[PDB]
Amino acid sequence: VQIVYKPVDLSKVTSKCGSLGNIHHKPGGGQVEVKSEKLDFKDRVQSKIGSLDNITHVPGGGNKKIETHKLTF
Amino acid sequence: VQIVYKPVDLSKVTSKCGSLGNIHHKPGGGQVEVKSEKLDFKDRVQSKIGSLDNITHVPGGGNKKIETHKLTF
Amino acid sequence: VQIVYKPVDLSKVTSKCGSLGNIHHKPGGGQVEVKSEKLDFKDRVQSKIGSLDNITHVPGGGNKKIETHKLTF
Amino acid sequence: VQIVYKPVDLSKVTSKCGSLGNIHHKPGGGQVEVKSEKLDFKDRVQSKIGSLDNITHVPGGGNKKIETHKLTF
Amino acid sequence: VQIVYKPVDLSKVTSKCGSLGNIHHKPGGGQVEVKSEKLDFKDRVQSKIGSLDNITHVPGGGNKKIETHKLTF
Amino acid sequence: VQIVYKPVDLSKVTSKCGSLGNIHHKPGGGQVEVKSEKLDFKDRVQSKIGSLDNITHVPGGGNKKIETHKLTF
Amino acid sequence: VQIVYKPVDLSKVTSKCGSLGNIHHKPGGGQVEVKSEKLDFKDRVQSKIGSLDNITHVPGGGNKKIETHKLTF
Amino acid sequence: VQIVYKPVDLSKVTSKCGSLGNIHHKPGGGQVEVKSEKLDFKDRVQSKIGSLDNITHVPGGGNKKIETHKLTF
Amino acid sequence: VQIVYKPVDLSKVTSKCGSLGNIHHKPGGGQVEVKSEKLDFKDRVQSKIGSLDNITHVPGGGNKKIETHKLTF
Amino acid sequence: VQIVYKPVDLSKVTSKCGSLGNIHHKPGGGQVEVKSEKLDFKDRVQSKIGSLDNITHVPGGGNKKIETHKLTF
Repeated sequence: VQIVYKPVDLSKVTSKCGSLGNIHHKPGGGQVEVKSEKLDFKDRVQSKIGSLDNITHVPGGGNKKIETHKLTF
Repeated sequence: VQIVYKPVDLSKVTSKCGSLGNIHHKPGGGQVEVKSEKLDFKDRVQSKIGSLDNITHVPGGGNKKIETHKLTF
Repeated sequence: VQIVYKPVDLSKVTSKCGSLGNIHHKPGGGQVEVKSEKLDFKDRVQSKIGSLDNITHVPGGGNKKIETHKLTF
Repeated sequence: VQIVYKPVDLSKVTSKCGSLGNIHHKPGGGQVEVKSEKLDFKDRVQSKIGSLDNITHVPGGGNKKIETHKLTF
Repeated sequence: VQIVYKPVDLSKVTSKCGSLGNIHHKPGGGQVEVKSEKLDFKDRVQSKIGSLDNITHVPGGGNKKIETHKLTF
Repeated sequence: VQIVYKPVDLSKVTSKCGSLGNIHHKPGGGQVEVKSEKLDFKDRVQSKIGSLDNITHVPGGGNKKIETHKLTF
Repeated sequence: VQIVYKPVDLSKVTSKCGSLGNIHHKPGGGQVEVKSEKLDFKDRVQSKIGSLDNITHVPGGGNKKIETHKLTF
Repeated sequence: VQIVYKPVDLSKVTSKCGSLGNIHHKPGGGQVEVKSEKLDFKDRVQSKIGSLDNITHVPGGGNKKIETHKLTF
Repeated sequence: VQIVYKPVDLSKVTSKCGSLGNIHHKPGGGQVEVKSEKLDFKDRVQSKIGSLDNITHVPGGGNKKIETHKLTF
Repeated sequence: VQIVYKPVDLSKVTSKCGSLGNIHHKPGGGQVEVKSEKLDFKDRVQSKIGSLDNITHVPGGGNKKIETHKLTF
C-alpha cells in the first residue's frame, strides 16, 4: 500500500471595505414566558429556555474560512 | 495499491465594498408564551424554547469559504 | 491498483459593490403561543419551540464558496 | 486498474454592483398559535414549532458557488 | 504500508477596513419569566434558563479561520 | 440646500500585449538655425527655440486614464 | 447648507505585456544654432534655447492615471 | 453649514511585464551654439541654454498615479 | 460651521516585472558653445547654461504615486 | 466652528522585479564652452554654468510616493 496526500491550498479570501457608516439597532422591549411542572434531561441535552438576544455583530472583515480534512482506514 | 491525492486549491474569494452606508433595525416588542406540564430528553436533544432574537450581522467582508476533504478505506 | 487524484481548483469568486446605501428594517411586534401537556425526545432531536427572529444580515461581500471532496473504497 | 482524475476547475463567478440604494422592510405584527396534548420524537427529528422570522439578507456580493466531488469503489 | 501526508496550506485571509463609523445599540428593557416545580439533569446537560443578552461584538478585523485535520487507523 | 455627490467610478482600462517585437528608429542628422537681434518676454512666456527631438516612447502598457472632477458655488 | 461628497473611485488600470523585444534608437548627429544680440525676461518665463534631446522612454508598464478633484465656495 | 467629504479611492494601477528584452540607444554626436551680447532675468525665470540630453528611462513598472484634492472657502 | 474631511485612499500601484534584460546607451560625443558679454539675474532665477546630460534611469519598479491635499478658509 | 480632518491613507505601492540584467552606459567625451565678460546675481538665483552629467540611477525598487497635506485659515 502506497498513499500520498499533498493537498495544495492557496485560497485568498480578501474583502476590503473602505467604510461601513452609521448603524442603529434600536428595537423595543418584549416579554417571554414559559410554564410547566417538571422535566428530566439525559444523554447530551442542550436547551435554552427563555432569552432576549440582542446582538450587534460588526466585523470590519469577518470572513469565515473553514476546513475539514479527514482520513480513515 | 498506489494512491495519489494532489488537489490544487487556488480559489480567490474577493469582495470589495467601498461603503455600506446607514442601516437601521428598529422593530417593536413582541411576546412569547409556551405552556405544558412535563417533558423528558434523551440521546442528543437540542431545543430552544422561548426566545426573542434581535441580530445585526454586518461584516465589512463576510465571505464564508468552507471545505470538506475526506477519504476512507 | 493505481489511482491519481489531481483536481485543479482555480475559481475566482469576485463581487465588488461600490455602495449599499441606507437600509431599514422596522416591523412591529407580534406574539407567539404554544400549548401542550407533555413530550419526549429521542435519538438526535432538534426542535425550536417559540421564537421571534429579527435579523439584519449585511455582508459587504458575503460570497459563500463551499466544497465537498470525498473518496471511499 | 489505472485511474486518473484531473478535473480542471477555472470558473469565474463575478458580480459587480455599483450601488444597491435604499431598502425598507416594514411589515406589521402577526400572531401564531399551536395547540396539542403530547408528542414523541425519534431518529433524527427536526421540527420548528412556532416562529416569527424577520430577515434582511443583503450581501454586497452573495454568489454561492458550491461543489461536490465524490468517488467510490 | 507507506503513507505520506503533506498538506500545503497557504491561504491568505485578508480584510482591510478603512473605517467603521458610528454605531448605536439602544433597545429597551424586556422581561423574562419561567415557572415549573422540579427537574433533574443527567449525562452532559447544558441549559441556559432565563437571560437578557445584550452584545456589541465589533472586531476591527474578525476573520475566523478554522481547520480540523484528522487521521485514524 | 442639500447636495449629494456620489460618482461611482469603476472603469477597467485593460490592454494586454503578448509581444511588441523589434523596433528601429534610425533617421539621419538635420540642422536648425534661428537668427534675430533682440527680444523681451512677459507674463507666462513659454518658448522652445531650437531643438532636435529624438524620442523612443515604448510602454509595455501605456494607458493614460485621466479625470477632472470640479465643483463651485 | 448640507453637502455630501462621496466619490467612489474603483478604476483598475491594468496592462500586462509578456515581452517587449529588441529596440534600437540609432540616429545621426545634427547641429543647432541660435543668434541674437540681447534679451530680457519677466514674470514667469520658461525658455529652452538650443538642445539635442535623445530619449529612450521604455516602461514595462507606464500607465499614467491622473486625477484632479476640486471644490470652492 | 454642514459639509462632508468622503472620497473613496480604490484604484488599482497594475502593469505586469514578463520581460523587456534588449534595448539600444546609440546615436551620434551633435553640436550646439548660441550667441548674443547681454540679457537680464526677472521674476521667476527658468531657462536652459545649450544642452545635449541623452536619456535611457527604463522602469520595470513606471506607472505614474497622480492626484490633486483641493477645497476652498 | 461643521466640516468633515474623510478621504479614504486605498490605491494599489503594482508593477511586477520578471526581467528587464540587456540595455545599452552608447552615443558619441558632442560639443556645446554659448557666447555673450554680460547678464544680470533677479527674483528667483533658474538657468542651466551649457551641459551634456547622459542618464541611465533604470528602476526595477519606479512607480511615482503623488498626491496633493489642500484646504483653505 | 467645528472641523474634522480624518484622511485615511492606505495606498500600497508595490513593484517586484525578479531581475534587471546587464546594463551598459558607454558614451564618448564631449566638450563645453561658455564665454562672457561680467554678471550679477540677486534674490534667489540658481545657475549651473558648464557641466558634464553622467548618471546611472539604478534602484532595485525606486517608487517615489509623495504627498502634501495643507490647511489654512
